[PDB]
Order: sequence, then C-alpha cells, then structure tokens
Amino acid sequence: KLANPLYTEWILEAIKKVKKQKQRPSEERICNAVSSSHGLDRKTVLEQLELSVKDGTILKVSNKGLNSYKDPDNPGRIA
DNA sequence: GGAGTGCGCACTCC
DNA sequence: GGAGTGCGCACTCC
Ligand SMILES: [Mg+2]
Repeated sequence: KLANPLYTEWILEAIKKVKKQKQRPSEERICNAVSSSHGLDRKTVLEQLELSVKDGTILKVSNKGLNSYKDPDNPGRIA
C-alpha cells in the first residue's frame, strides 16, 4: 500500500465534494478541495492521488488526456 | 475583485 | 427514454 490511508480518505472526501458541485473531479479541483479542508499542499495531494490510483483505492478515468477520479464506493458511469 | 459554490440545462451514453 | 456528466454562468463569500 503506497499511499498514506489518511490522505487517501481526504482525497475521497474531496472527490465527493467536487462531484456534488457537478464538476469533473480533476487533479486541480481535488488539490484545491484538500487545501481547503486540511491545508495540504498541491505537490503532496498530487503525489497521494497518483499513489492511491496505483493502490486501487481511487479510480482514474481518462478522456483525451483529461482525468476524472472516482470513489470505488460510487463509481458512477464506468466502462 | 476574485475565489468559491450551486444548479439548470445541453449533451452523453446505456 | 432517461440517468449521468460537467459546462456555463448566476450567485455568494470575504
Ligand atoms: Mg469508501
């Protein structure tokens, strides 16, 4: 398990927040949300997002270079 | 003034 | 047909 589970949880909470705002849960929106909720800097959030995707605890969907991240508990439309 | 948020609506996709 | 996605702004906050 590469990501810190505490940070994975905060990122999953960020994904839920951004989804509820009806925006794509992108890297940038996730970083801003986790900065607001806990003061973690952009570099650390980006690292932990990538590690969580490698762990399988966060899902990554890519469309022509643009990424959307999903909670395994609420994966929405996935193929 | 600019960051942040809410959501109606056009578009996607099954 | 319609549920899901997120774009585009009206709106709110400091
Ligand atoms: Mg969970």
